[PDB]
Amino acid sequence: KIEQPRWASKDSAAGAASTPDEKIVLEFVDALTSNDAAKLIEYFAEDTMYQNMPLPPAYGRDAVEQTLAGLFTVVSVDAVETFHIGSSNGLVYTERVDVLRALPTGKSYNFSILGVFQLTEGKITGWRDYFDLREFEEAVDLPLRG
Ligand code: NA
Repeated sequence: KIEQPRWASKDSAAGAASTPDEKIVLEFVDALTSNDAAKLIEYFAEDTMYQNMPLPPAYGRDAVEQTLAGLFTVVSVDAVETFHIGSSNGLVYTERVDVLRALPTGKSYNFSILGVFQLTEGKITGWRDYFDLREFEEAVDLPLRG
């Protein structure tokens, strides 16, 4: 169970989302715990992009779907706590924690993430997450390509 950090602001809290794009993005990252690439790909536009910085990016719906599906066969996303959400110039930001459990070891990892999203007509045109990948290699049972 994760605690509220000292620097958490109430003015930008998750429960205070107040634009459509923010409400879509908060819904999306909460759906992460479904662990289901079929459900999740429906949120994306055909011309789109997804990257865990600075690993090789995925461009286009097929590549995004394939990479999501590959993640969910080696790792479970158990929790996603969003501390901040906000938006500006057509972009949306989430300051959050994701909890990943390695399916072959059962070990659990807390990742502190700051993510940026771009939407066109309610659909995801880009999604980049920033975090420390030091434990990411051990946590995902897949060769890092970068
Ligand atoms: Na707000």
